[PDB]
Amino acid sequence: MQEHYQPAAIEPAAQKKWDDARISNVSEDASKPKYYCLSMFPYPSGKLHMGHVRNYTIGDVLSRFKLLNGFNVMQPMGWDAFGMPAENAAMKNNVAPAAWTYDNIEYMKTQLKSLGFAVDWEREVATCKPEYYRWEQWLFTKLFEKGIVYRKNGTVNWDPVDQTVLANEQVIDGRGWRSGALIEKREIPMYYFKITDYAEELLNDLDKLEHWPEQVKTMQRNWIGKSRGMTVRFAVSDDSKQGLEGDYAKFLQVYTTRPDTLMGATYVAVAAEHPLATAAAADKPELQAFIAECKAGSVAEADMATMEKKGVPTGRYVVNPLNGDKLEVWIANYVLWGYGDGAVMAVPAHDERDFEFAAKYNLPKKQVIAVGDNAFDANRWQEWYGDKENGVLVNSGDLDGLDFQTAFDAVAAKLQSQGAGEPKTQYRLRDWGISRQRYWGCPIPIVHCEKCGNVPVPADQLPVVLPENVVPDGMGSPLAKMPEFYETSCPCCGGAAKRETDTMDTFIESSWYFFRYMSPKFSDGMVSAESAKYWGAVDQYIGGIEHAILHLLYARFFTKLMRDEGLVNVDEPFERLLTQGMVVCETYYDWINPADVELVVISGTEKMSKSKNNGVDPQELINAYGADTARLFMMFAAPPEQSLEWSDSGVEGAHRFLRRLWRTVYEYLKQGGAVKAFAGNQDGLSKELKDLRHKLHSTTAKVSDDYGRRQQFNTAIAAVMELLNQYDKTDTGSEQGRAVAQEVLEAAVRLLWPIVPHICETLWSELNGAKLWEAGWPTVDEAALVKSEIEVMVQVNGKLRGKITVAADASKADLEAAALANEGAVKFMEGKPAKKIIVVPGRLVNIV
Ligand SMILES: Nc1ncnc2c1ncn2[C@@H]1O[C@H](COP(=O)(O)OP(=O)(O)OP(=O)(O)O)[C@@H](O)[C@H]1O
Ligand SMILES: Nc1ncnc2c1ncn2[C@@H]1O[C@H](COP(=O)(O)OP(=O)(O)OP(=O)(O)O)[C@@H](O)[C@H]1O
Ligand SMILES: [Mg+2]
Ligand SMILES: [Zn+2]
Repeated sequence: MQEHYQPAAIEPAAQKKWDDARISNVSEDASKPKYYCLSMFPYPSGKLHMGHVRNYTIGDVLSRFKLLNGFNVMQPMGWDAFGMPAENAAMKNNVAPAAWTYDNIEYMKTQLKSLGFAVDWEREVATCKPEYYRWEQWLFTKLFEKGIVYRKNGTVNWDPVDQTVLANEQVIDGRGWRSGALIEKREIPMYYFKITDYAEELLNDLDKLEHWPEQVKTMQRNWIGKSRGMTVRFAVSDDSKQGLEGDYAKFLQVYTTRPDTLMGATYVAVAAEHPLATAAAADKPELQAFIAECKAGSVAEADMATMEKKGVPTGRYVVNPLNGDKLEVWIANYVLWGYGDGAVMAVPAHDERDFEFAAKYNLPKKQVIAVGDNAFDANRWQEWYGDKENGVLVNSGDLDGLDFQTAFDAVAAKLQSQGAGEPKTQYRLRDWGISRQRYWGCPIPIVHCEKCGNVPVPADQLPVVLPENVVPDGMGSPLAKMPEFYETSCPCCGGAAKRETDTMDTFIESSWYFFRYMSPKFSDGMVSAESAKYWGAVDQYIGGIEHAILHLLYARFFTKLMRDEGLVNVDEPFERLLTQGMVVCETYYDWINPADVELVVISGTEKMSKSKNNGVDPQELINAYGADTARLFMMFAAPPEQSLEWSDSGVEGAHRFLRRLWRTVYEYLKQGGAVKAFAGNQDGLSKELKDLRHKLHSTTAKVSDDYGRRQQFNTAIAAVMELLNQYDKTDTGSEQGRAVAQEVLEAAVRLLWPIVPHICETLWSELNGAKLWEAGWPTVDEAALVKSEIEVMVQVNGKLRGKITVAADASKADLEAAALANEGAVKFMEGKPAKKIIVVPGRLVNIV
């Protein structure tokens, strides 16, 4: 063993040893319990940064822990390769997105290999290969014929100068980002997943996820946005039907989640696109001006809550079906056409939005709910006005005295009897729009034939291959300008036809990649039945909380779709979620990387990302310090969920601890070479050695619980540091001394192998000839945790009457119980009671 830690030498050697042993290349091996640990796969940026290092070290720590415990661990890696960044790089450098992607992939892969992750590279996938995306094309065609995927007109942001559809992210203040021209809203045919059909399942199955963070479930529930409410019809008055056609002539239908307050309705509001708004504005130019100002606004909720709520009265009137009141209709900019009925009732006494609306326009407020003796101020909004759990109805006829749920059900039966309403469930969830007017994505397997309609490509003809010899320009999809791509024959009649030129939402690739990892060379289906049966679901998923919504929702949706097609047999893809805090670092700029700088403006610490260029290249850190220093620093600097600050001092600390670990083992074996680790009965060991073994086996139980239950790796490292501290203060020079030292060192390097496997692998080989992964995770010797018994003097009225042997963990009540039963106290207390029993732990007990 060389004297000095040399990571540049030992880290490649260790990586080659694990590779030749194929410990990370796994099969569906029934002889071993499976563990599937997945980290969210990366987009091929070109270069990884410390955030990716942190995410993937965390996944590798968990994988290696389960490995050492005997599990058949699958930890796969791959590339989320489709999307816009490659298209922007293509426009900049005049290269094909495919070429730019594969070059970024090869570089990032070597970056990952040099960090020493225990990754099954034989299961590697790149989502832009036809071998991958043919299967989401396949599932598209299968769902299309079931109607679960359908084609429908939807609205998009059209830029009339760049001649391209824009996302909302690139429409700033109503104009194009790179053009500034005023955007048109156009309706074009597009494809959708009918995800609303699965809303109840996506909501209820969250209860099955007993090991998910509660907030992630809460975010999923809020996004789906289920509500149980009431459809309520208000009859149109006799005088207010002019211009109304159809059902809109007879009643105004609204949706409310507070039907218990229907007696308190004072006005009603419709969306600017509602038929009643259109009829009233026929001769009112102010209503036309208002309608037009609403239609020229974002229904985006990011602007809806921060929007000033405005309305104008229509002069039209409807009748409340419960109390008979005639209420005026208002047009309001907050009523969204498309959600529910596009019309609402307003109860300003018990809904905050309605309260502010009615205050501005002096519209009436009628109290119908009371919470105790709380006083109702028509001019001041109190938070209990909207209390739904502790309230009771008021001014509501025969509904007086009921609580929310009882009133809800009474209104339900009342309205159904009068035919003016019924219970209804709504969801904020909309269907999932699939179509993108972009080149670098999965082609949509549809053919358009003027005879047969829009026809899916037969499975025998899949994939529809995306041509890779293409350099996008920024002025529209190249696919729609490539007749050699879109000109085809119809698969149903054989006539001349046109391929769909839109591509798929790149969320689709990451919605099932975790199943493809189970059998990524399988060419007869998305995933083989045998491999899906063996691997089941993902045991552990590690990735940022920013994806806790759409990505997770889509992945759970696809899981259920694939289950329904009989491809997998689980309801949920991810059993546990770990979402790691972001790594942050200072900024400089005109955005500059901090590596390029020496101690440009020096702005404020902020998350590492490509947008402000503050991403620190791990390759610089590995060249300077080694992979193990990188991994240790990230695992030690903070709990995984907490944010991590880049610190060169933190790197220096990690490296010097690795030297301390090296120095310890080398010094130990300089002083006499390897011996058999201490094992077995420890009676007869010196107090100092018994205490080091107590520290050792306490450290083992603590590290095991921090890896396996708490997932807090910083404290696990601190515990092993305390073990080494006690080791350093223990004389291990004797023959039993050396045996315990060997046992300590053999445990320490196994305990840290998940964090820093390169140094631990090399150190282990110098301590012990067995294979580290066969010796397995260190076990707890519980005999080593029993401290020694004490002798306690039993006194009666002060005079010593007996002695007792109690444990070193015995409470003051064990001492008191043991003292009263000692045969010396019994025959000197004279059957009298104890007026007081003074207990001094470890010394004596005295009964008074
Ligand atoms: N098209 C619409 N545009 C705007 N508001 C609407 C629309 N349809 C219904 N509403 C109003 O939204 C209210 C609540 O609907 P929503 O789906 O937001 O439930 P919620 O936020 O869970 O309810 P709550 O306010 O009790 O917490 C209904 O009472 C109704 O007054
Ligand atoms: N600064 C950071 N600190 C910690 N983890 C990070 C950081 N930046 C990214 N990650 C994590 O690294 C993983 C890769 O994220 P990234 O945004 O690069 O790609 P992605 O998940 O494929 O999505 P997209 O296609 O939008 O880029 C995620 O789990 C993310 O949470
Ligand atoms: Mg369960
Ligand atoms: Zn045809």
